[PDB]
Amino acid sequence: RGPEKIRPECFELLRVLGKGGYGKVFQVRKVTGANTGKIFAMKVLKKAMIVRNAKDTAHTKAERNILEEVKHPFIVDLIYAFQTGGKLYLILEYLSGGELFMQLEREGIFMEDTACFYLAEISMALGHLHQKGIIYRDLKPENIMLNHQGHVKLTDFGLCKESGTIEYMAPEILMRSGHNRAVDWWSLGALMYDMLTGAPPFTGENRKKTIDKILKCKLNLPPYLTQEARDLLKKLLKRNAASRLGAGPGDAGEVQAHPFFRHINWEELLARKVEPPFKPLLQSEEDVSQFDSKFTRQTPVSANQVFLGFAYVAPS
Ligand SMILES: CCc1cncnc1N1CCN(Cc2nc3cc(C(F)(F)F)ccc3[nH]2)CC1
Repeated sequence: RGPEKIRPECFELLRVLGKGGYGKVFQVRKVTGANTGKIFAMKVLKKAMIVRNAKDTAHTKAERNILEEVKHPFIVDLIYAFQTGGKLYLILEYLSGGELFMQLEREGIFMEDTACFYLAEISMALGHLHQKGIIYRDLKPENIMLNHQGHVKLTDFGLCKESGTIEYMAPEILMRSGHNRAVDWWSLGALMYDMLTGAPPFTGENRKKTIDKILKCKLNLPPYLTQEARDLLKKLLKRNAASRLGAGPGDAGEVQAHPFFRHINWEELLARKVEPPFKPLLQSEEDVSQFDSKFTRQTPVSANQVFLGFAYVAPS
């Protein structure tokens, strides 16, 4: 009758929220114990195929470490982690807010007032990650999600699906020519562009024809963008990594100091007091409204180290 064991049978599968090559994300209801009835996302990974690849294991382990060590309002919160013989289980907060760039489709385009807010929250998350010496690397629209209140939550610190996109990669990533944290500020620029124009800054016909447009780095500024937004984009989307904004020791502070964010109260923003442009309806805590419908039912289908000490219960 001591501390709760927290095995897979503590959760009821409600629905699929996404499938990948390495595993699945479910919406789950905890059915016994400390949060009996609360809704989580359950990420389930296949140990056997993770350990078949170094880079894959590296990402898994890193994530498991990041989500224990790094806790921030705009970063997904890990609640439990555990494992069985063949599977790894991560229990994160269920982010009923869905993807942010899913709104981009119904808006067509984000207004600068709106995009700013979300870029502002994202930047604060990126800034904290860098402070802990973590670079997020392959940042893309898919990764930005929203909580029940509609605030930004970064996610996907581990593996990829399929076993993705490349137009949000900085040039120095595609060249494989080494990269510092300045790589994440490019991604912010490319996300800003996507928000304010609908699609990525540079896009081609195929795998390598796309790369060429990114390497050449040609600014396609639409006239409706304000002076400041034009300036910030040409400062975030610089080819030369050293010349990029936020590349210097200023980092996030350097970015956040730009006139584009002149209206952001950072204290209130971080405290999540500023009302977000889009607050998603409720009608429940288990609402999957903006998680579209490729997903339904519920079914989960000796070198054990070192997922050794994988177990975790969040102190909160
Ligand atoms: C778990 C965080 C989350 C919380 N609440 C609601 N939605 C969420 N997500 C955020 C992540 N998102 C993308 C995604 N990453 C994946 C990784 C895998 C992998 F097993 F690694 F292969 C499988 C499916 C995946 N889908 C799915 C739904």
